[PDB]
Parts: sequence; structure tokens; C-alpha cells
Amino acid sequence: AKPIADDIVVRQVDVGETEQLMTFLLAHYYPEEPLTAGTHPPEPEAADKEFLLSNVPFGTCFVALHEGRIVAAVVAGPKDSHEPEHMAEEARKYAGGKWGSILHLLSAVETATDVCRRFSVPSCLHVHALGVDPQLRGRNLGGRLMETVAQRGRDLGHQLVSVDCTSVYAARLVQRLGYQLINTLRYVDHLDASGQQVIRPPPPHESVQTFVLHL
Ligand SMILES: CC(=O)SCCNC(=O)CCNC(=O)[C@H](O)C(C)(C)COP(=O)(O)OP(=O)(O)OC[C@@H]1O[C@H](n2cnc3c(N)ncnc32)[C@H](O)[C@H]1OP(=O)(O)O
Repeated sequence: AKPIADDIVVRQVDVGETEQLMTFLLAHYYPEEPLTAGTHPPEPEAADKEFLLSNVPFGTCFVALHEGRIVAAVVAGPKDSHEPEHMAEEARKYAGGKWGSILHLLSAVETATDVCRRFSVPSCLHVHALGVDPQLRGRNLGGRLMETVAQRGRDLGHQLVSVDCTSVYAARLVQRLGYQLINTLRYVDHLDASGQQVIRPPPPHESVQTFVLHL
């Protein structure tokens, strides 16, 4: 438990208490997240939510509590050099649906960045999701949760954190934290096999920008 304001506390998410975490994500992460907001239907598929929750046992997911409620959350987990092949196979299994479209894009980015080979590190702590209650945006709750993930990464011996900023607001935040931009993929440039634009999110979100932080 880490007091980050006079009223907000950062806590680790435990394996038994994920329902309130998912309730928060479904209210304040998924509806505005550009990949989710740019594919149909608006609601995330079961496999999507299940993937996020599958990171909880790693002890790498954190929430911010205000008055006994979650007002922010970050979901992160490890990856290594097999992640590009694994994402590519996940994308083709879910091909045809919303989660398949999201994975289509995330797999293109993972294959392009390939951070473990790129930077000669054995593993990476990847941030999968970051969300802040709209009433508490502007208070660098996002930044404090990112720093918490980085400290957890250091304890775990990771030499690198990576993050795909699908949102301009996430990219601006990690820029403030000194992350290094390593890849940019504009949504208009990312097509499916039939030549159709996969993700069509609202402006101002024009690209997914992947950043890394050396630990
Ligand atoms: C790896 C990933 O998760 S990528 C996708 C990231 N998450 C999402 O898209 C869900 C959208 N949810 C959000 O919770 C937020 O926009 C976040 C977490 C990305 C950033 O929130 P914060 O940490 O509070 O942003 P930050 O502190 O840097 O700046 C917030 C303030 O409101 C703004 N702002 C932040 N987010 C938004 C937003 N989604 N829409 C409009 N304005 C925003 C400014 O950046 C800044 O304005 P101010 O100085 O005039 O007050």
C-alpha cells in the first residue's frame, strides 16, 4: 500500500478480488480505449477480458483506491522472445471477431518492435491496459501507476518495460516519464487481408505508438 495523495492509495490486485477491477475497466478503460472504441461491437469479448485478468497472478497489476473504490488501474505482465510468434497465433485463432481484430493490430506491432531481440534483453514487463476514472484525470494517477509497475519490474529483475500507447493521452504521459518511442503505426495504414481498415477510432487517436523504458 502506497499513499500517492492525501486521499488515494495504490494497492496490488489479488487473485481473489478481480470482479471490482473488471467492473472498473468496463466503465472507464474499455469504452474509451481506441482499439476497443474503434472496432464493433463496443463491448469487449470474453477472451479480451479474460486475457487482462490472466495477468493478476503475476503480481504486476495495481489499482488506485479513493474512498474504498477503484479510481485507476494498470494491468501488466511478462513477455519474452516467443511473444511475437504467440501473438500471431492468437490473432489467427480469433480471426473473424472483435478480439481477433484487436489482436491483428497488436500482433503487427509486437512483430515490428520485437523488443527482446531488438535490445538484447531476456524478458520485458509489458503494460497491457491503463485506465483512470475521468473525474480524476489530470492528477498523474496514470503516471504513478506506471512508476509502480516499473518498480515491480526492477524487483523482478526485468531490464525493460514496454507499452503500446493506442491513445495520444497515454503516449503523452509516458513521454513525460522519459519513455523512448520505438514504433508508430497509423490506424489508416493498417489493413486486413481484404484491404479494409481494421481499427477506426475517434480523433485525436491517429496511431499506436510503442514506447520502452530501460530499467
Ligand atoms: C497501454 C494502454 O492502456 S493505451 C490506452 C490507454 N487508456 C485509455 O485509452 C482509456 C482512456 N482512459 C484514461 O484513463 C486516461 O486518458 C489515461 C490513463 C490514458 C491518462 O489519464 P491521466 O493519467 O489522468 O492523464 P494525464 O495526467 O497525463 O493528463 C490528464 C489531464 O486531462 C487530459 N486528459 C487525459 N486523458 C484524457 C482523455 N482521455 N480525454 C481528454 N483529456 C484527457 C490532459 O492530459 C490533462 O489535461 P489538464 O492538464 O488540462 O488537466
